[PDB]
Amino acid sequence: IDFPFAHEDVVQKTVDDVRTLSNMSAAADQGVHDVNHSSKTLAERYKDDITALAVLPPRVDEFAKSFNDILWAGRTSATHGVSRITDFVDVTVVGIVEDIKTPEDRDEAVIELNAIAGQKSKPVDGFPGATRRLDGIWNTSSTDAANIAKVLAIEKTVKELTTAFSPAKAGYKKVQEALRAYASSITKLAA
Amino acid sequence: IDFPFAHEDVVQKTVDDVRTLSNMSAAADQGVHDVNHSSKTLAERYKDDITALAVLPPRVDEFAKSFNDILWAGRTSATHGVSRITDFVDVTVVGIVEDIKTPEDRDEAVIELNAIAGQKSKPVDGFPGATRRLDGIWNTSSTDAANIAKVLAIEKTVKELTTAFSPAKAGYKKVQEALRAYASSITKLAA
Ligand code: NA
Ligand code: NA
Repeated sequence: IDFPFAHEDVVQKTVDDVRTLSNMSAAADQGVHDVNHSSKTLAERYKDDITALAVLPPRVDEFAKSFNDILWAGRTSATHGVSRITDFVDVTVVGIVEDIKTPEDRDEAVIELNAIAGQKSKPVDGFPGATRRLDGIWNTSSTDAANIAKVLAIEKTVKELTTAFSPAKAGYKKVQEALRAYASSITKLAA
Repeated sequence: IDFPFAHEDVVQKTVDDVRTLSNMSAAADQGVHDVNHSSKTLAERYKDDITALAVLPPRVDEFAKSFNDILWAGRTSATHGVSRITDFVDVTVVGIVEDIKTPEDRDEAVIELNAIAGQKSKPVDGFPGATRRLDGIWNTSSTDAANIAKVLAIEKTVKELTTAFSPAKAGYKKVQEALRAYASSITKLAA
């Protein structure tokens, strides 16, 4: 029963991944706006004499807005990533799997981990960088849920489960905060 | 009988006009290519991760090529401007009006000045800066031709004409060389 985020080396690699995804989005968005700004200033610089230069900024602006939508599609996937980790770690694992009592309780536990492992993610169209690193994190949860759920079918196994998953929690919260900061940053980009 | 290019102040204002037209074309073309270059490098910088960024350079490139055509339409008008001055000053004035002999000769002179005054210019679509400064020079010839042609209908008037137009010749050649250099520069821009 390995938990990829129970190891500090994996957690850092994953936090970097998200940082890299956040920073890239910032850099690229600026790059697009600098191009867009530069385009506008140029047409303004020769607006009296060169009338055709006005045709360009609108073309660069229509793209800039398409680009912003993709960046916000990325944000949306990141927030669902934050939600997902809360539902796995806090609602399911700590809420149910650590507080297991009755058949009717674990009836929730093993199912609720199954519903989690069965969930998939909308990819970010035109942003395969975001799709790849986000799916990688989404799927760590799916795999950890599955593993945990297979290791039922009691009270002995649960104390081992709790103890074994414990090192993963700080890992998960580390990754959740990275995603949460990436999602926050996107909202602030247009400023 | 004033000749606008017989005065050193007007000739300079006109040479500047053309210089301003040459330099602007250079500056703006570079401005468009810098934007275009910057657009391409940006998509290259994030080609693995951000697939949608590739949509932009093609849009900026289609414009860049439209822009080059306008700059070359400007060149074409400038070269016709050079040709025009040669036909007025060197072929007509010095070729015919200074060498006037017979009725059949001046039959050419007054007509040939009339055909000149009757010629008009194709404007440079999307480049009203170029249209304005080029038409201004085109029309100085048209007006000077007309004036000269009205001041027939002999051998007395011709020596006054010759002498009076003389200060204009250096003016014209000054303007022709400016236009000739502007036309030359355009051919070299894409490099
Ligand atoms: Na894990
Ligand atoms: Na003149």
